[PDB]
Amino acid sequence: ATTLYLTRHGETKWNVERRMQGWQDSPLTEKGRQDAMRLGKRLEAVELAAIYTSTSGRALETAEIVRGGRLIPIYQDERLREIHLGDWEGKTHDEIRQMDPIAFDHFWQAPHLYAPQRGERFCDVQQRALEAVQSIVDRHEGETVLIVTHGVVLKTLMAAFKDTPLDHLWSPPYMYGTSVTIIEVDGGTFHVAVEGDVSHIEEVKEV
Repeated sequence: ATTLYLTRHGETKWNVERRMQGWQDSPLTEKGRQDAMRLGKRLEAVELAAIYTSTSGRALETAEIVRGGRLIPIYQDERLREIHLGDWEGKTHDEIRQMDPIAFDHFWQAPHLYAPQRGERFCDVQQRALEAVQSIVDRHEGETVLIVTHGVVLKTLMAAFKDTPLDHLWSPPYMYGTSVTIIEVDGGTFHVAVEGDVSHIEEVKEV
């Protein structure tokens, strides 16, 4: 019996510039911080026992804003990091299309076919993300917690819960920054109660 709130890091500078981050990072924009604060207000009534985040700067920064001074510990776990994108990190979509067009097409169109020389495949991410989630549940029986992570991680997790194949990884809804997803874990089963809700966000950008 555990309730899991899942969200994505707020808008960063590279998000705006359409630059892939991966394990690299960039600071939250003004909009990002605003959205993260809007989320913190939305959860002010929710009794969070803890907050888990990836070790990425943007994830941690989002988590601090949401906590907003409240007495809640923040734990960092590498298994919650966004997918490792090697050579693509720091580069724009056009720059990447110039480098490896086929792999780039697969990334977005045929996830199951994505197989880089340097970097993780979607299945590597799904496996470590699910382990982290299970470890969190194991430590919070009867409690409610918040998990601040990333886009691909969130998508691999929804795919696992909804029992869908990775080839359909990029299925709707789009996981916007600071969006709210709620998972109810009961009887050893993950039930998706809410997915990608953005009721608290003013201007929604597909970034």
